[PDB]
Amino acid sequence: AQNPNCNIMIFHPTKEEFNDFDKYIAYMESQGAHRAGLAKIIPPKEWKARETYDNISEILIATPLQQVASGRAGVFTQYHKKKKAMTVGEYRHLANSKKYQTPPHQNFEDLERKYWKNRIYNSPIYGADISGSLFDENTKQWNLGHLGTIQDLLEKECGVVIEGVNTPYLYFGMWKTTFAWHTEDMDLYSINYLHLGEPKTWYVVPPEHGQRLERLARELFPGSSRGCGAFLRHKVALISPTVLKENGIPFNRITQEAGEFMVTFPYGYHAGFNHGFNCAEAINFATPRWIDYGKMASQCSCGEARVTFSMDAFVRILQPERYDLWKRGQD
Ligand SMILES: O=C(O)CNC(=O)C(=O)O
Ligand SMILES: [Mg+2]
Ligand code: NI
Ligand SMILES: [Zn+2]
Repeated sequence: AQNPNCNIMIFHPTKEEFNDFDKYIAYMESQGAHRAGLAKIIPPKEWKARETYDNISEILIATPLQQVASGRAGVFTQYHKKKKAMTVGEYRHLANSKKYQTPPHQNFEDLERKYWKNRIYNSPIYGADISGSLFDENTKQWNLGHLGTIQDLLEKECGVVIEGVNTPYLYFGMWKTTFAWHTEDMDLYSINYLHLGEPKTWYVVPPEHGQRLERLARELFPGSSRGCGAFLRHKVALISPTVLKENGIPFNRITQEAGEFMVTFPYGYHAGFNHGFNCAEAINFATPRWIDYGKMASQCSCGEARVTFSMDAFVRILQPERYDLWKRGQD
């Protein structure tokens, strides 16, 4: 068995290997990359996402979210308070202001220590889930707006034609902006490209050990667990690496820098934080190996998780027994 310790693997495809996206994901899995839940892909030196980032300031962040924490430093939840619209240029200036800017630090490990010590005492503002793309239309390799759609994959594997679309999303971050512990909708893959700015640190639990994380989360968040049998779908709970180590939960960590791709694999729980002003683009995708994970994915039916139009068909076709309860949660 390849990668039996479930380490995060880093890949350096050549320009030739960067042509066929599906083929390279299958290659990475042949080497055991999915066992970690997360992989890093460094593009060949010949590749670029677009020519420059000099003209992005007029993009609108219609609903910036202030991420307010409750709990203790290593075990907390966050809620998202809606703020007034602002442009990317306005948001960048805010991220760089004395109130929000990255503190002085020695290296990524010192910054990580400062994040876990001090995150809860601040409320950073995140531009999340903005439909759109920063890939040039002429970029033909690993262009996250030109991937094969999940609806086409389901149709190719299973024969059923379904409604829905699959488009990318932009994220504008600042110091301490935080992504809570989660797997993707329907335990899909994700791919994330860091277009510009400061790094993103990731934490990940191997898919084979995801239920260990869920059992810890039920212990640590006992009211939330009573409320919903899949409350991590709400995307609000944080648990630090120190707490994970104290409870014996297997995990790994890695820092993504600008110009790098990360892939999350089906049922790989992940969480993390941004180091400073940055912009990422991400989208979900599927492969044949996903189908069995989609059929088994948990679902939130309490009303909190509320998701895209296109998840309807995935539930309806892969999980018909759960469909009526889940749809009631959507309504
Ligand atoms: O970058 C972020 O805030 C969160 N991204 C992801 O969870 C992802 O790409 O799957
Ligand atoms: Mg612009
Ligand atoms: Ni994710
Ligand atoms: Zn729920």
